[PDB]
Amino acid sequence: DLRTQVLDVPVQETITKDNVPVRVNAVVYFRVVDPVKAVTQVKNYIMATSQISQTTLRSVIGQAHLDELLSERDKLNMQLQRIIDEATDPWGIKVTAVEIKDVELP
Amino acid sequence: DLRTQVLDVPVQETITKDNVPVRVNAVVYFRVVDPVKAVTQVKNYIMATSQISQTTLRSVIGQAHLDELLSERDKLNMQLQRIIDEATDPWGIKVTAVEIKDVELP
Ligand code: NA
Ligand code: NA
Repeated sequence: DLRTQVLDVPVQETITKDNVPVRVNAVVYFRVVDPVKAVTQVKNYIMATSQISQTTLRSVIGQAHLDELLSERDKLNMQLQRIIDEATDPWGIKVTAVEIKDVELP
Repeated sequence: DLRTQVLDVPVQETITKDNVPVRVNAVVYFRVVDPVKAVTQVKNYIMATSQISQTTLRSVIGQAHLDELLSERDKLNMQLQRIIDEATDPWGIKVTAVEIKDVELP
């Protein structure tokens, strides 16, 4: 938990598959595990992790039905965690978990 | 617009009719129109208007399907405006409009 850092993914405004406008944010739980890769492979591993979290969130939710936002939160969180983890690995970072927090309907 | 005061209705956590948890807030647009009633009929006409806005919001949304939150926002706003206006009248206040702002799904 000590080296497990909390990242607040800035809010993402997109539309679901079934044409529903959603404002979504999330917390990323990530650990620095290869210092040499974190410091060599990218300029800034925090904001590198932030950027790809925002791009991924936008896409995963764009690719989602509203009913999945209601019923299948856990499944969506696993998709976010899978993808962001794959992304952060070249930078020596493990993503422990991803949790969608708020979901606003404007 | 000068005497039309903006009131931020504090967030209301409830469930829709079709069993959906919702966090909802709104702006109330209200005008003081009978000063004698505003000052006689109640201790504090702002917080009187706030309280009844929160109670009403909770009920109108409890009495709503999620699909009405998506599709029929305007209709829900008219219900809120009708009811809160009726409520504020004994206190010499006209409610110009009510607009649900944010709708969070926890
Ligand atoms: Na990773
Ligand atoms: Na009124």
